[PDB]
Amino acid sequence: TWLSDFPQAWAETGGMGLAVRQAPLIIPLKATSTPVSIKQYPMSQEARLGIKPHIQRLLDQGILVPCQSPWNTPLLPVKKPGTNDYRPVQDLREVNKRVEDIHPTVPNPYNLLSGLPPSHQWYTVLDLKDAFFCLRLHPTSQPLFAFEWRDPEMGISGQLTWTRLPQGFKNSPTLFDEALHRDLADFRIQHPDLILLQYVDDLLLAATSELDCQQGTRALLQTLGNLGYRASAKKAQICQKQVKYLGYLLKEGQR
Amino acid sequence: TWLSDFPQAWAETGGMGLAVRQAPLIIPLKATSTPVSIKQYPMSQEARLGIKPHIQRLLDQGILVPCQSPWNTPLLPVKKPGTNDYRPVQDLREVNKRVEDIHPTVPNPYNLLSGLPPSHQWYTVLDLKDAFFCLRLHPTSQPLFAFEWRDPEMGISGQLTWTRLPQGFKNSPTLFDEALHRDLADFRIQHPDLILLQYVDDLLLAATSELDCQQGTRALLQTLGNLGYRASAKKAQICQKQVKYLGYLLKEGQR
DNA sequence: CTTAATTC
DNA sequence: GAATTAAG
DNA sequence: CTTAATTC
DNA sequence: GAATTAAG
Ligand SMILES: Cn1cc(NC(=O)c2cc(NC(=O)CNC(=N)N)cn2C)cc1C(=O)NCCC(=N)N
Ligand SMILES: Cn1cc(NC(=O)c2cc(NC(=O)CNC(=N)N)cn2C)cc1C(=O)NCCC(=N)N
Repeated sequence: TWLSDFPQAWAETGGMGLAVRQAPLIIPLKATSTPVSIKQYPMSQEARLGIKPHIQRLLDQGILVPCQSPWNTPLLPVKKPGTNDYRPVQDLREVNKRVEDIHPTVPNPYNLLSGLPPSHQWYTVLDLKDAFFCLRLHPTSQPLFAFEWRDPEMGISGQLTWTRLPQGFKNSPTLFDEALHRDLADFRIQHPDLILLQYVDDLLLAATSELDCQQGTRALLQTLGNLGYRASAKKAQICQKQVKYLGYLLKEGQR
Repeated sequence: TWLSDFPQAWAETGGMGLAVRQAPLIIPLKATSTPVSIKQYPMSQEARLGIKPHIQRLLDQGILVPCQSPWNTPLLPVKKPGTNDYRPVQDLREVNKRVEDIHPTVPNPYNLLSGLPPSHQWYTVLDLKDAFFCLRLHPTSQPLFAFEWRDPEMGISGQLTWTRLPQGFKNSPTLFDEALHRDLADFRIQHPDLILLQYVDDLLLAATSELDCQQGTRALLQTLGNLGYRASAKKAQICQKQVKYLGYLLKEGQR
C-alpha cells in the first residue's frame, strides 16, 4: 500500500505543503518600476459567491493574508465550462511587466525526454499538488501581488495578498523548478542508478527493474514528504512499464 | 523653322506614320494556347457615341479592319476625368496570357540615363506620336486582337481588328523599342559624336555644342520621317541646355 | 474584464 | 477594421 | 466592366 | 471579408 506507507508524501493525507528548506523568495523589480494599482472591476454576486469558498480556504491555510499595498491587480470571474465551477484568477500582467526577467531554465519536454535511456524502462510518474504554494514568498515581496476582496457585509478589510509563490506570475514555473532541483540534488546523488526527470511539478522516475523502481519510488516519496512537497495519490502511476508523462505515452522505449 | 524644314518628320504635317523598313510582326503564341472569345459587355449609348469617332478614324486610316475571328476581347468605356472625353480601351489580358513571353529589353530610365556623359549638355527631346501604330502586324497575327463593334442601325458587320501593333498588348513596348533600335542603328553609326537615348517612343539626343545638336537634330528628324515615324512638334524640345525627359529635368549635368 | 495577436 | 481566439 | 493586389 | 486602388 503506497498510500498508507507514505502519509506525509501524499496531498490526500499529508496536508498542504510547505518547502521548509527553501528560503522565502525575494522578487527583484526592474530598475525603473514603481507600484501600479489597478482598479478591481465590479464582480457580480454570482462570481463572488463562487470565489468566496476558495478565498476562505486560502485564508485559513495562511496562503492569503490581509494587507495594505500600493500594488493592486484585478481578480476575474472564471469558469471555463459555463455552468458553475468558479476559481479565482488574478491578472498579474502589469506586475509581470515590472518584475526583472530571469533566464528560462526549464527545459522543453522534447529535450527533457532525450535524457531517458532505453536501459531504464520501469517508471513512476508523480505530479506535485499546489506546487507553487509550497514556496514561501519573502514578506518584502508579498505586497507585490495584492488584490481587493470584500463581502456586501462584513467583508475583509480591503486587500489580500499571497504569502506563497502565486499562480499567474511569470517566474513561478522557473522559480519552482529551480527550487525543487535544489531540494532533490541529494536524492540524485544517493540514487546514481535512477533517472529523474523534472518539469516544474511533473516528475518521472525511471529504473532498470521493477524492484529498483519500487525502492526508488519509496525513497523519492519519503524525501518529497520530508521536504514539504505533496504528490497526488489519485493521479500517481507507480512502477509501470507504460506511463503517460508530459502528453506522451512512454511505451516500449518509444517517445 | 524646324516645323517647315521637316514636314514629313512631324505628326502635325506628315500624316499617320508607318515604319516602311520593318517587316509586319508575327506574334508567337504559347505552345498550349487556343483562341478565347470573351463576350462584349453591353455598352451604353453614351459610351458608344464617345468611341465612334475614334473607330471611324482608325477604320479610315486602315488601322482597324473588319474581320471574323475565333478570338475576341472586351472594349471598355473609359474617361479618366468624368465629363465626356472617351477613348476605346481594349482589355487584352486574356490574349496576353496566351502569347509567348519575350525578354524585357527596354532599360529602366535610371540605367538609360547613366549613359548620358557630362561632355554632352546640349539636348533635343522628341516623343513619337502613335508609335505602336507605325508597326504593321502580319495578317496571320491580326485575328488575335479582334473585338466587337456595331451601331444600333447600320453598324459594322461584327468584329474589327488591328493591322498595327495595338495598345494594351504586353509586348508592344518592347517590340517597338527593338524595332526603332534596328531603324536607328545606321544613324548612330553616321553620328558617332552624338548620344542617342531611346525609351520606347521617347528620344533624347545629346551633343557637345549647340551647333552639333542643331545638325544632329536635323539629321534625326530627316531620318525619322524617311523611316515612317512621326514626332510631336507641339511637345518637341529642340537644342536646349535644359529639358524634361522621362520625368527628370536635365540641368547642369544633373539627373 | 482586459490586453492582443490571428484571421477575414 | 471587425470577428475570432488566447491567456492573466 | 473585370481581374486583383492592398489595406483595414 | 469588405473597401480602396490599379490597370487592360
Ligand atoms: C492562434 N489564434 C487564432 C486566432 N483567430 C482565428 O484563427 C480566427 C480569426 C477569425 N476572424 C474572423 O472570422 C473575422 N471576421 C470578420 N471580421 N468578419 C476567424 N478565426 C478562425 C486568434 C489566435 C490567438 O492566438 N489569439 C491570441 C493572441 C494573443 N493576444 N497573444
Ligand atoms: C497600391 N495599392 C493600394 C491599394 N489600396 C489601399 O491602399 C487601400 C485599401 C483600403 N481599404 C479599406 O479602407 C477597407 N476598409 C474596410 N473593409 N472597411 C484603404 N486604402 C488606402 C490598392 C493598391 C493596388 O495596387 N491595387 C491593384 C493591385 C492589382 N490588382 N495589380
